[PDB]
Amino acid sequence: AKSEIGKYAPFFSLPNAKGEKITRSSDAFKQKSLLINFWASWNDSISQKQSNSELREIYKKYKKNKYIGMLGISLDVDKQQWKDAIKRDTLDWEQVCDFGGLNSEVAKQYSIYKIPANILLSSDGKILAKNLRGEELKKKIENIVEEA
Amino acid sequence: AKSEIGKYAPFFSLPNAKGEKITRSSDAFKQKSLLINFWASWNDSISQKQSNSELREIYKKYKKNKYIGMLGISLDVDKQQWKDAIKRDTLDWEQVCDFGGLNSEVAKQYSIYKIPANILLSSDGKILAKNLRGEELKKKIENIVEEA
Repeated sequence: AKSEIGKYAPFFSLPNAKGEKITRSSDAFKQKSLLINFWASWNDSISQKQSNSELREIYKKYKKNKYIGMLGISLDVDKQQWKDAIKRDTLDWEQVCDFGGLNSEVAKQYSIYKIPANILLSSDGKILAKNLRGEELKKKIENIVEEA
Repeated sequence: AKSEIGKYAPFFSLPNAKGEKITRSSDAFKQKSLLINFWASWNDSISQKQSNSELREIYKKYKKNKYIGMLGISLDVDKQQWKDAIKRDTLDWEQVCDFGGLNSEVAKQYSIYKIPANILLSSDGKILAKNLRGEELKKKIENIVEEA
Protein backbone atom coordinates (compact mmCIF):
# COMPACT_ATOMS: atom_id res chain seq x y z
CA ALA A 1 0.00 0.00 0.00
CA LYS A 2 2.95 2.37 0.57
CA SER A 3 3.77 2.41 -3.17
CA GLU A 4 0.26 2.82 -4.61
CA ILE A 5 -0.47 5.61 -7.11
CA GLY A 6 -0.94 9.00 -5.38
CA LYS A 7 1.12 8.07 -2.28
CA TYR A 8 4.45 9.68 -1.55
CA ALA A 9 7.38 7.49 -2.72
CA PRO A 10 9.05 5.39 0.04
CA PHE A 11 12.50 6.65 0.95
CA PHE A 12 15.53 5.19 -0.65
CA SER A 13 19.22 5.93 -0.53
CA LEU A 14 21.35 3.74 -2.71
CA PRO A 15 24.97 3.76 -3.89
CA ASN A 16 26.02 4.44 -7.48
CA ALA A 17 29.05 2.82 -9.12
CA LYS A 18 31.38 5.19 -7.27
CA GLY A 19 29.56 4.41 -3.98
CA GLU A 20 27.91 7.81 -3.63
CA LYS A 21 24.44 7.54 -2.05
CA ILE A 22 21.70 8.72 -4.38
CA THR A 23 18.16 9.69 -3.37
CA ARG A 24 15.24 11.22 -5.35
CA SER A 25 16.53 14.61 -4.04
CA SER A 26 20.12 14.24 -5.23
CA ASP A 27 21.26 17.11 -7.43
CA ALA A 28 20.62 15.26 -10.69
CA PHE A 29 16.95 14.86 -9.74
CA LYS A 30 15.93 17.63 -7.44
CA GLN A 31 12.95 19.59 -8.72
CA LYS A 32 12.44 17.06 -11.51
CA SER A 33 9.97 14.25 -12.01
CA LEU A 34 11.75 10.91 -11.85
CA LEU A 35 11.43 7.70 -13.87
CA ILE A 36 12.85 4.81 -11.84
CA ASN A 37 13.51 1.49 -13.61
CA PHE A 38 14.20 -1.77 -11.81
CA TRP A 39 16.24 -4.58 -13.38
CA ALA A 40 19.05 -7.04 -12.77
CA SER A 41 21.91 -8.44 -14.81
CA TRP A 42 20.86 -11.94 -13.72
CA ASN A 43 17.58 -11.34 -15.65
CA ASP A 44 18.71 -10.40 -19.17
CA SER A 45 15.37 -11.52 -20.54
CA ILE A 46 13.48 -10.53 -23.70
CA SER A 47 11.28 -8.23 -21.56
CA GLN A 48 14.33 -6.61 -20.01
CA LYS A 49 15.86 -6.09 -23.43
CA GLN A 50 12.60 -4.47 -24.60
CA SER A 51 12.51 -2.18 -21.57
CA ASN A 52 16.12 -1.22 -22.17
CA SER A 53 15.38 -0.40 -25.81
CA GLU A 54 12.56 1.90 -24.69
CA LEU A 55 14.54 3.52 -21.87
CA ARG A 56 17.57 4.15 -24.14
CA GLU A 57 15.21 6.09 -26.45
CA ILE A 58 13.82 8.17 -23.59
CA TYR A 59 17.32 8.96 -22.29
CA LYS A 60 18.52 9.90 -25.77
CA LYS A 61 15.64 12.37 -26.11
CA TYR A 62 15.57 13.72 -22.53
CA LYS A 63 19.10 13.55 -21.16
CA LYS A 64 19.50 17.30 -20.87
CA ASN A 65 15.98 18.22 -19.71
CA LYS A 66 14.85 20.42 -16.82
CA TYR A 67 11.75 18.45 -15.98
CA ILE A 68 12.54 14.73 -16.07
CA GLY A 69 15.30 12.55 -14.65
CA MET A 70 16.03 8.80 -14.84
CA LEU A 71 17.41 6.35 -12.28
CA GLY A 72 18.12 2.62 -12.71
CA ILE A 73 17.92 0.47 -9.61
CA SER A 74 19.44 -2.98 -9.90
CA LEU A 75 18.59 -6.07 -7.90
CA ASP A 76 21.98 -7.61 -8.69
CA VAL A 77 24.00 -9.27 -5.91
CA ASP A 78 27.34 -9.22 -7.76
CA LYS A 79 28.96 -5.84 -8.27
CA GLN A 80 31.12 -6.84 -11.25
CA GLN A 81 28.20 -8.45 -13.07
CA TRP A 82 26.21 -5.25 -12.44
CA LYS A 83 28.94 -2.99 -13.78
CA ASP A 84 29.60 -5.26 -16.76
CA ALA A 85 25.89 -5.05 -17.75
CA ILE A 86 25.84 -1.25 -17.42
CA LYS A 87 28.67 -1.13 -19.93
CA ARG A 88 27.41 -3.79 -22.40
CA ASP A 89 23.80 -2.61 -22.30
CA THR A 90 24.78 1.14 -22.49
CA LEU A 91 22.70 1.96 -19.37
CA ASP A 92 23.99 5.51 -19.38
CA TRP A 93 21.55 7.18 -16.96
CA GLU A 94 22.37 7.05 -13.28
CA GLN A 95 22.62 3.53 -11.90
CA VAL A 96 22.47 2.33 -8.28
CA CYS A 97 22.66 -1.03 -6.50
CA ASP A 98 23.21 -2.04 -2.85
CA PHE A 99 23.74 -5.74 -3.71
CA GLY A 100 20.98 -6.97 -1.45
CA GLY A 101 19.22 -8.55 -4.44
CA LEU A 102 15.64 -9.61 -3.88
CA ASN A 103 16.40 -8.94 -0.18
CA SER A 104 17.32 -5.25 -1.07
CA GLU A 105 15.12 -3.02 1.14
CA VAL A 106 14.09 -0.92 -1.86
CA ALA A 107 12.58 -4.01 -3.52
CA LYS A 108 10.37 -4.62 -0.55
CA GLN A 109 9.52 -0.94 -0.10
CA TYR A 110 8.46 -0.62 -3.76
CA SER A 111 6.62 -4.05 -3.71
CA ILE A 112 8.54 -5.19 -6.82
CA TYR A 113 6.78 -8.35 -7.87
CA LYS A 114 8.64 -8.89 -11.11
CA ILE A 115 11.44 -7.33 -13.16
CA PRO A 116 11.64 -5.32 -15.26
CA ALA A 117 9.48 -2.79 -13.47
CA ASN A 118 9.26 0.99 -13.36
CA ILE A 119 7.67 3.81 -11.39
CA LEU A 120 7.20 7.50 -12.19
CA LEU A 121 7.35 10.18 -9.52
CA SER A 122 6.34 13.80 -9.63
CA SER A 123 8.99 16.36 -8.42
CA ASP A 124 7.29 16.34 -5.01
CA GLY A 125 7.71 12.56 -4.74
CA LYS A 126 4.11 11.58 -5.51
CA ILE A 127 3.62 8.26 -7.34
CA LEU A 128 2.15 9.10 -10.75
CA ALA A 129 2.26 5.73 -12.52
CA LYS A 130 3.82 2.30 -12.44
CA ASN A 131 4.98 -0.16 -15.06
CA LEU A 132 4.45 2.18 -18.03
CA ARG A 133 5.53 0.97 -21.42
CA GLY A 134 5.48 1.78 -25.11
CA GLU A 135 3.38 4.69 -26.33
CA GLU A 136 1.78 5.22 -22.95
CA LEU A 137 5.23 5.82 -21.35
CA LYS A 138 6.24 8.07 -24.20
CA LYS A 139 3.12 10.16 -23.79
CA LYS A 140 3.36 10.48 -20.02
CA ILE A 141 6.96 11.77 -20.27
CA GLU A 142 6.00 14.11 -23.08
CA ASN A 143 3.18 15.46 -20.85
CA ILE A 144 5.51 16.04 -17.90
CA VAL A 145 7.94 17.92 -20.14
CA GLU A 146 5.06 20.01 -21.58
CA GLU A 147 3.79 20.82 -18.06
CA ALA A 148 7.20 22.36 -17.34
CA ALA B 1 18.57 -16.35 8.86
CA LYS B 2 15.64 -18.80 9.23
CA SER B 3 17.03 -20.57 6.17
CA GLU B 4 20.64 -21.30 7.31
CA ILE B 5 22.11 -24.83 6.94
CA GLY B 6 21.08 -27.07 9.86
CA LYS B 7 17.88 -25.14 10.62
CA TYR B 8 14.35 -26.48 10.13
CA ALA B 9 12.92 -25.22 6.84
CA PRO B 10 10.28 -22.49 7.15
CA PHE B 11 6.77 -23.69 6.65
CA PHE B 12 5.02 -23.23 3.31
CA SER B 13 1.70 -24.30 1.80
CA LEU B 14 1.27 -23.52 -1.87
CA PRO B 15 -1.16 -24.57 -4.51
CA ASN B 16 -0.36 -26.66 -7.54
CA ALA B 17 -2.03 -26.03 -10.93
CA LYS B 18 -5.13 -27.96 -9.87
CA GLY B 19 -5.27 -25.89 -6.65
CA GLU B 20 -4.16 -28.64 -4.21
CA LYS B 21 -2.11 -27.22 -1.28
CA ILE B 22 1.33 -28.75 -1.15
CA THR B 23 3.67 -28.76 1.83
CA ARG B 24 6.92 -30.64 2.56
CA SER B 25 4.75 -33.30 4.26
CA SER B 26 2.41 -33.89 1.34
CA ASP B 27 2.06 -37.60 0.37
CA ALA B 28 4.54 -37.41 -2.49
CA PHE B 29 7.27 -36.05 -0.14
CA LYS B 30 6.63 -37.48 3.30
CA GLN B 31 9.60 -39.24 4.74
CA LYS B 32 11.73 -38.16 1.78
CA SER B 33 14.42 -35.50 1.48
CA LEU B 34 13.20 -32.63 -0.68
CA LEU B 35 14.91 -30.58 -3.39
CA ILE B 36 13.01 -27.26 -3.80
CA ASN B 37 13.84 -25.10 -6.79
CA PHE B 38 12.77 -21.49 -7.17
CA TRP B 39 12.23 -19.94 -10.57
CA ALA B 40 9.88 -17.78 -12.67
CA SER B 41 8.75 -18.06 -16.27
CA TRP B 42 9.72 -14.53 -16.98
CA ASN B 43 13.35 -15.16 -15.98
CA ASP B 44 14.48 -16.30 -19.45
CA SER B 45 18.19 -16.33 -18.45
CA ILE B 46 21.16 -18.53 -19.17
CA SER B 47 21.23 -19.65 -15.55
CA GLN B 48 17.54 -20.60 -15.74
CA LYS B 49 18.05 -22.63 -18.97
CA GLN B 50 21.02 -24.46 -17.47
CA SER B 51 19.24 -24.96 -14.22
CA ASN B 52 16.24 -26.46 -15.96
CA SER B 53 18.44 -28.90 -17.86
CA GLU B 54 20.16 -29.99 -14.63
CA LEU B 55 16.90 -30.40 -12.81
CA ARG B 56 15.33 -32.36 -15.68
CA GLU B 57 18.20 -34.83 -15.53
CA ILE B 58 17.84 -35.30 -11.74
CA TYR B 59 14.11 -35.85 -12.28
CA LYS B 60 14.71 -38.39 -15.05
CA LYS B 61 17.06 -40.37 -12.85
CA TYR B 62 15.24 -40.10 -9.52
CA LYS B 63 11.51 -39.68 -10.25
CA LYS B 64 10.72 -43.06 -8.66
CA ASN B 65 13.36 -42.93 -5.93
CA LYS B 66 11.89 -43.49 -2.45
CA TYR B 67 14.36 -41.16 -0.65
CA ILE B 68 14.13 -37.88 -2.65
CA GLY B 69 11.33 -35.72 -3.99
CA MET B 70 11.38 -32.50 -6.00
CA LEU B 71 9.23 -29.36 -5.80
CA GLY B 72 9.30 -26.31 -8.07
CA ILE B 73 8.16 -23.01 -6.52
CA SER B 74 7.51 -20.29 -9.03
CA LEU B 75 7.62 -16.57 -8.30
CA ASP B 76 5.33 -15.90 -11.28
CA VAL B 77 2.30 -13.62 -11.03
CA ASP B 78 0.66 -14.84 -14.33
CA LYS B 79 -0.83 -18.32 -14.23
CA GLN B 80 -0.92 -18.86 -18.00
CA GLN B 81 2.74 -17.84 -18.37
CA TRP B 82 3.62 -20.23 -15.55
CA LYS B 83 1.70 -23.14 -17.02
CA ASP B 84 3.03 -22.44 -20.52
CA ALA B 85 6.64 -22.59 -19.20
CA ILE B 86 5.93 -25.86 -17.33
CA LYS B 87 4.79 -27.37 -20.61
CA ARG B 88 7.49 -25.89 -22.84
CA ASP B 89 10.34 -26.84 -20.45
CA THR B 90 8.79 -30.17 -19.30
CA LEU B 91 8.92 -29.16 -15.60
CA ASP B 92 7.18 -32.37 -14.72
CA TRP B 93 7.97 -32.67 -11.02
CA GLU B 94 5.37 -31.02 -8.72
CA GLN B 95 4.96 -27.31 -9.45
CA VAL B 96 3.39 -24.74 -7.17
CA CYS B 97 2.73 -21.04 -7.38
CA ASP B 98 0.40 -18.67 -5.52
CA PHE B 99 0.96 -15.72 -7.91
CA GLY B 100 2.33 -13.47 -5.17
CA GLY B 101 5.52 -12.79 -7.10
CA LEU B 102 8.97 -11.75 -5.94
CA ASN B 103 8.00 -10.13 -2.62
CA SER B 104 5.76 -12.99 -1.48
CA GLU B 105 5.90 -14.93 1.76
CA VAL B 106 7.93 -17.96 0.62
CA ALA B 107 10.60 -15.85 -1.20
CA LYS B 108 11.10 -13.80 1.93
CA GLN B 109 10.93 -16.83 4.34
CA TYR B 110 13.66 -18.52 2.22
CA SER B 111 15.79 -15.31 1.73
CA ILE B 112 15.94 -15.93 -2.03
CA TYR B 113 18.29 -13.19 -3.30
CA LYS B 114 18.02 -14.10 -6.99
CA ILE B 115 16.49 -16.75 -9.23
CA PRO B 116 17.02 -19.49 -10.14
CA ALA B 117 17.83 -20.81 -6.61
CA ASN B 118 17.39 -24.14 -4.82
CA ILE B 119 17.42 -25.69 -1.35
CA LEU B 120 17.78 -29.25 -0.17
CA LEU B 121 15.97 -30.46 2.97
CA SER B 122 16.36 -33.70 4.91
CA SER B 123 13.30 -35.89 5.50
CA ASP B 124 12.97 -34.30 8.94
CA GLY B 125 12.88 -30.85 7.32
CA LYS B 126 16.41 -29.58 8.14
CA ILE B 127 18.27 -27.49 5.56
CA LEU B 128 21.22 -29.46 4.15
CA ALA B 129 22.43 -27.32 1.24
CA LYS B 130 21.58 -24.32 -0.90
CA ASN B 131 22.04 -23.41 -4.54
CA LEU B 132 23.48 -26.70 -5.68
CA ARG B 133 24.57 -26.86 -9.31
CA GLY B 134 26.34 -29.08 -11.77
CA GLU B 135 28.34 -32.03 -10.51
CA GLU B 136 27.99 -30.81 -6.91
CA LEU B 137 24.21 -31.17 -7.24
CA LYS B 138 24.49 -34.66 -8.80
CA LYS B 139 26.82 -35.87 -6.10
CA LYS B 140 24.71 -34.49 -3.26
CA ILE B 141 21.53 -36.21 -4.56
CA GLU B 142 23.50 -39.49 -5.09
CA ASN B 143 24.69 -39.23 -1.54
CA ILE B 144 21.19 -38.49 -0.20
CA VAL B 145 19.54 -41.55 -1.72
CA GLU B 146 22.36 -44.00 -0.85
CA GLU B 147 21.24 -46.76 1.53
CA ALA B 148 23.42 -47.64 4.52
